[PDB]
Formats: sequence, structure tokens, C-alpha cells
Amino acid sequence: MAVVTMKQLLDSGAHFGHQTRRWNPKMKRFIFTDRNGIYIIDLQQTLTYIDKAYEFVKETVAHGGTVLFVGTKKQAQESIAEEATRVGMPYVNQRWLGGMLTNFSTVHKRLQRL
RNA sequence: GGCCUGUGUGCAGGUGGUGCAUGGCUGUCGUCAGCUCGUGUCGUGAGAUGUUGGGUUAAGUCCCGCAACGAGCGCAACCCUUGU
Ligand SMILES: [Mg+2]
Ligand SMILES: [Mg+2]
Ligand SMILES: [Mg+2]
Ligand SMILES: [Mg+2]
Ligand SMILES: [Mg+2]
Ligand SMILES: [Mg+2]
Ligand SMILES: [Mg+2]
Ligand SMILES: [Mg+2]
Ligand SMILES: [Mg+2]
Ligand SMILES: [Mg+2]
Ligand SMILES: [Mg+2]
Ligand SMILES: [Mg+2]
Repeated sequence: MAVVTMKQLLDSGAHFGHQTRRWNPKMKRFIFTDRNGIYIIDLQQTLTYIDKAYEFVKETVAHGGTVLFVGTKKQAQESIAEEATRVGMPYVNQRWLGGMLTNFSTVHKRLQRL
């Protein structure tokens, strides 16, 4: 089950890979074909994986787990920040901090100070 | 009991040695700005990061990105004097 249509996917252009100069060989099983130095990902595998992620996230919300949203690239900072704020869910989009969750005791005092 | 004159007794007395056993105190590097730790992470391991690189400063002063995030001792200032 998906909520995003194929035509919308192609219009968005999420099927493009990086150029042939920096492509990861491990993504051979996903990249479909090359066309002018650029790669294309297998859309059907994309929908299948999206479906699996959808079921997992549904299970997560079902048993009540908190999800952390992380993204630091310049382009998507505002998008992820707005989406996380609307969902009311912690996030970060400016700069990743060293082991904030792993070393949680130190950040605990930082939160109390805040 | 306070006292001291004599016999003692335990005992006082030593600038006598030993600053390569020691306390305390002190000179220097140098009033130079650097010096450590908690958590985590890389390696296995000595260890490293953090403290780096760009910029800036009298200074580890501050910003930038980074497996680093913070904390401690330093520095700045809090003392005195001088200048209205
Ligand atoms: Mg004597
Ligand atoms: Mg003697
Ligand atoms: Mg001596
Ligand atoms: Mg020194
Ligand atoms: Mg390990
Ligand atoms: Mg280090
Ligand atoms: Mg280093
Ligand atoms: Mg640093
Ligand atoms: Mg240092
Ligand atoms: Mg410096
Ligand atoms: Mg400091
Ligand atoms: Mg000071």
C-alpha cells in the first residue's frame, strides 16, 4: 500500500542517481540503467521498500514509540524542521551533535541547563 | 603542696652527623598560556579525537566545520593605587 502515485514520483524526479564519477558499486542491485553519466534507481524496488517501511512505522506508532528526525543538508533543513514541528516530534537539521542519545547523561545536564 | 640545698633514680642536655628519609618554606623555567578529566567514539594496542584546520587575539579570546559533547585548572575580571 502506497500513498504516492507513480506519475507524481516521476514528476518529482526522485529516480535519479549521482553521476558515473562517484557512484557506489554496492548500489548496483538498485540502479537500473545509466543515461548520460547519471543513474536511475529501480522504482518497483523503491515502492516495495517504501511499503515495508510503511508497515514498520505503522507498527512503531501502534505500540507508541518516539521517532527522531535528522537531516542536515542545506536544501531540506527548512522542510524537515517544518514537518517535525507540525508532527510535534523532536528533530535536528542544522548540525549533528556527537552521540547525543548514546552519551545521554551529559546531554541530560545540558537539557536541564536549557 | 609551692622551694631549693645534697644522694640518687627514670631523665634533661647536643649549632653532632644525616635536606638522596622526611614537613613546611623557597629559586628557576615563566606571569611563559598552556595544562587535565567525565562520557563517548577510532585502533585491539601503546594510545588518539577532542586541544584539530580557516579566521582573530596579549592569551585554549571568540566564530566557523569537523567524533566529538561537556567539565576542571589557567587566562580575562572580581583586589590596591593612579588619572576626573
Ligand atoms: Mg648540649
Ligand atoms: Mg643529637
Ligand atoms: Mg643537605
Ligand atoms: Mg610550561
Ligand atoms: Mg568498538
Ligand atoms: Mg584527542
Ligand atoms: Mg588531536
Ligand atoms: Mg574543538
Ligand atoms: Mg589542546
Ligand atoms: Mg591560542
Ligand atoms: Mg578556557
Ligand atoms: Mg582573569
